[PDB]
Amino acid sequence: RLCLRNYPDTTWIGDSRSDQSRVNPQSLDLVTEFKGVLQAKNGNGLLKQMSGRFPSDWYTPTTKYRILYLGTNDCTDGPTDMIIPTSMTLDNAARELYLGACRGDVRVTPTFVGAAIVGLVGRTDAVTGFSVKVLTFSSPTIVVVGLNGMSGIYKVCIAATSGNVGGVKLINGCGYFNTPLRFDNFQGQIYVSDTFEVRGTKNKCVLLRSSSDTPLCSHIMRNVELDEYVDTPNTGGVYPSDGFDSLHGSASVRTFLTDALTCPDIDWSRIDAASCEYDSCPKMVKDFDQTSLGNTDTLIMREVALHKEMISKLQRDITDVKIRV
Amino acid sequence: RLCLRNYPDTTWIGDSRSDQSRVNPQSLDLVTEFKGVLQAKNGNGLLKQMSGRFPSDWYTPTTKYRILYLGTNDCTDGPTDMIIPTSMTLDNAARELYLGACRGDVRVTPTFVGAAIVGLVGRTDAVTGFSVKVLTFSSPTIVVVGLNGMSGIYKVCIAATSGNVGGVKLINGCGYFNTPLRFDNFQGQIYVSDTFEVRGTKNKCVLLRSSSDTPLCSHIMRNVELDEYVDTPNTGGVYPSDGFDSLHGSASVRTFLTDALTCPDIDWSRIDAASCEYDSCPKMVKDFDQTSLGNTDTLIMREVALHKEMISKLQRDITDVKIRVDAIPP
Amino acid sequence: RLCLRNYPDTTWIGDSRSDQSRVNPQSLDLVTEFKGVLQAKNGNGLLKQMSGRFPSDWYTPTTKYRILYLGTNDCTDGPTDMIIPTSMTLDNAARELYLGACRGDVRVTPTFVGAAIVGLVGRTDAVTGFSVKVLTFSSPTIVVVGLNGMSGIYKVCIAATSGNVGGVKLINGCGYFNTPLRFDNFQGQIYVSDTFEVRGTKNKCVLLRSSSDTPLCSHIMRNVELDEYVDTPNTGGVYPSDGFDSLHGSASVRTFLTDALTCPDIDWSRIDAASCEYDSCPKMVKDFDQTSLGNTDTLIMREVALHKEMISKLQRDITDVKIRV
Ligand SMILES: CC(=O)N[C@H]1[C@H]([C@H](O)[C@@H](O)CO)O[C@@](O)(C(=O)O)C[C@@H]1OC(C)=O
Ligand SMILES: CC(=O)N[C@H]1[C@H]([C@H](O)[C@@H](O)CO)O[C@@](O)(C(=O)O)C[C@@H]1OC(C)=O
Ligand SMILES: CC(=O)N[C@H]1[C@H]([C@H](O)[C@@H](O)CO)O[C@@](O)(C(=O)O)C[C@@H]1OC(C)=O
Ligand SMILES: [Mg+2]
Ligand SMILES: [Mg+2]
Ligand SMILES: [Mg+2]
Repeated sequence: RLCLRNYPDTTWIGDSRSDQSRVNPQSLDLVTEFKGVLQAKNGNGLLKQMSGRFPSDWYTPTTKYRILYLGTNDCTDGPTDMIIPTSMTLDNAARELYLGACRGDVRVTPTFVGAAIVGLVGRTDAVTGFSVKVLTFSSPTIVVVGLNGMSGIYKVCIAATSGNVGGVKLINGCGYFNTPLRFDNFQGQIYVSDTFEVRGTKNKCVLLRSSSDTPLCSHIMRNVELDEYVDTPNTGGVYPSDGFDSLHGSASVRTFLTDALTCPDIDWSRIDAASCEYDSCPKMVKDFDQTSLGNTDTLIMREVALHKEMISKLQRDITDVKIRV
Repeated sequence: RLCLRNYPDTTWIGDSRSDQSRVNPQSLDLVTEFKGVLQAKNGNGLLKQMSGRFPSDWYTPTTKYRILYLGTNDCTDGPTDMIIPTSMTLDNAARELYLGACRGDVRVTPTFVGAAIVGLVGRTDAVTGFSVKVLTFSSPTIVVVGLNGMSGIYKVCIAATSGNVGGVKLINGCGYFNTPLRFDNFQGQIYVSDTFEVRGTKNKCVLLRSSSDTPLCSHIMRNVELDEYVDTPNTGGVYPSDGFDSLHGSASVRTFLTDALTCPDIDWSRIDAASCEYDSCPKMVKDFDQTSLGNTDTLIMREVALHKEMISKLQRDITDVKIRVDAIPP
Repeated sequence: RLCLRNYPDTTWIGDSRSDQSRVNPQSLDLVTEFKGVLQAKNGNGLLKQMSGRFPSDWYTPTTKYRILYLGTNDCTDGPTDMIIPTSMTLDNAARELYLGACRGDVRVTPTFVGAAIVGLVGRTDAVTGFSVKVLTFSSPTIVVVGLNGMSGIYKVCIAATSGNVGGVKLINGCGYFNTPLRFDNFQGQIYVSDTFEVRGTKNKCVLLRSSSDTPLCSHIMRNVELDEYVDTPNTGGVYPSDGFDSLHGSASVRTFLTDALTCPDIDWSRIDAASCEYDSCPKMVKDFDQTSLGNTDTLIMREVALHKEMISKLQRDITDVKIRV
């Protein structure tokens, strides 16, 4: 019997299936109250948070413990999200991001961007199809992103008419980076996301499987390799067909999550973990009920009083007979 | 009897009356130790935090629970804080802010701002009367603030010599916004505050009335409409006259807050709430003291021991009689 | 016997000796699991974090309680870090930083920087010797840093060919500031760190002595003046020689920290403090075992049963004798 830590020192990191504040309840999988901090956004993921579609909805857990139930939306990242030469693979970017949300002491901070000329700051939907901040460079220049010693991941998207990275001609599209970069001969527009900083990694989580309506992309499928992974109800790896639609509201997922979050009388303060098996979880101590012991004392005192009375009467009775003797 | 959650998973969100580390005690209303995180700044409020007067003192709760005791300072926002055309009203901006502090998963982050030409970054007191970061545009241009899809509120203040929003001529002053905006033909200076982001809203709070020495402005008065609102001592709606001055140190408010924060032996870990009525609060389990039960056993044992020998003596006394009677000739 | 708060509402603020996720265990002094949030980074300090060496590793506690075990690395700040005219002294900068980490409601945020002309944003190792974000001004101008009313500390480093502060000629190097500044006639490059904001100061900490392999610099030695200071094992004030090297892994420091973090059955939820002496710490409540009290009742009930039998016989015997008389 799985018991998930349902407690104020825990952050639930989710997508629409957990976005209790903003999603029609029919599409929710998390339908029980979560006593911790809920960070869940319809459409979002640990990669998608860097796209610019949800500019105010970055995940920023600050608690010791986390429970993750997301990933399906990150499967909409594809070849064009790792097409800039020298970008990380999606497999590697996703592994670092899921490690950070699960275990990391994390921050979301502005990413350094600069250049040999002043770039024009604006916003446009021309680079990604939706509105994001960009720098526009009207002549070819050196463009720099990130700083030596950084520890985190940021996303870049370009619409360049010229440029190269270390002599390799750039390709328009996006990439993930966890090191500083330098573009030479760059002209055009550049989008740079904030940095998901991942520093120490001694926080703790459960990673609940997030299933899609088709088999998972490789970079999310690989979350199965993390010690914290826990399976959730699925049909051959695909989201069950017992929900509001093919992707939300699964009756069986709802039951799995509600049961695990409502284990009775667990003293979460006594275990350093984001979950435990019910028989092993520490239990709340209750007030001792002394009613039985008191009833026993009272009954004993009653009978001893009776004996006291009988003894004195037999003493008088013996005296009565000896007087007669 | 009201019990307020006094626990490390709670943030107290306040102004001078709770700013224990920086305000003379004669002016405090929170005069008892708060076991949670204290974020309280003299002169500040959820609107005023966006003004630029207190550039390092934004409210940034990150805990599940909150207790709010502020609002009086937000009544210094007025018509000139909602005068930029298309600005939110103060009623709606404050509603969104107080909801976010109370229930929100919130952040404070830099607000996007850009333009069709490069703006000059500086600081000045010419826009608001005190020093804030501004962009100066010396020729008319397109100015853009915020991004589609954003979820939060930011403040804008302008000192423009030309410009319009959607063809409506700009008016100098400030406004609050929770959507991106675009100014055309803009020349002059623009201040843009950071964004108070409000995302999910499943955190929990109590909202304690913050009274002024005059009747509350409408945008703070409407906080009474929120489920979390709790009245605090006041005289016809105004701060009581039993304090250090007309706005601070009320004896009766102090007693109200101290009493509510010192309920004995509440096990806050067992209730998912920022307050409870005392009789309904879960109580700490304490070690059982068995001394009285042990005393009762010992008292009983002493008397039973006496009985053993009393009985022994009656047995010998009877047997004497039996033996003596047996000798009666038939 | 010292007991340190080992609980999810506590942040451990450390350097390599506590950097469990990134440092070989042989160099750790914190070798036991910490149930709170661990923010510890090799080479770091509350001053060194602002140097530009740690762009993603600023300390950002958000918990009520903290335990600090750092300072040794801050002793490499020296005269060149307080050489810009009107800079704070290192003594005063460190005092404010350690008080803020210990007691503060703190944030790390971008520091305002502006000028009378547009500065060129780039990165360079020319100002500090390693790559950081800078503005370049190729003609003389007014440069402004920070804002009136700010509450925190930031670091500035310059490589200027001209400039003054209030008519005092600038000197190249660094300085710490907790107020806005204005440079006139400035030409060259300027690095400005993020601001370590310190607002209210009602959070609570223990400040564990951090020893170096030589006597502490003045600005860290003075942490002994804080109420929260607690000595850790040392030899004449110097790091003990019983470790992996002269700066890490002390057997006696390890035992000191492990012992203090493993006090049994402390109910930290009942004490508003980052530490307590063992005998005074509140202890976890355990279920009461009533077995001995029940055994006592049974022993009594047995004897009372016997007395009932003996009284009955006494009654029979007195009746018999009376029958005869
Ligand atoms: C680089 C650029 O000129 N972006 C413009 C942008 C773009 O032309 C469209 O493609 C939408 O992307 O549209 C706007 O109407 C907009 O509201 O976002 C104005 C933007 O102007 C500035 C200064 O950012
Ligand atoms: C836009 C502008 O030039 N602002 C200046 C500001 C201004 O004179 C107003 O406050 C008028 O009162 O004052 C300063 O002395 C100041 O210390 O903030 C320097 C500022 O210079 C720069 C480059 O930002
Ligand atoms: C101001 C400047 O020109 N900085 C350059 C920087 C610098 O030359 C020193 O680090 C070498 O001493 O080096 C680079 O190769 C680098 O990869 O960081 C590119 C930087 O370019 C820009 C526009 O920031
Ligand atoms: Mg495994
Ligand atoms: Mg109501
Ligand atoms: Mg008994």
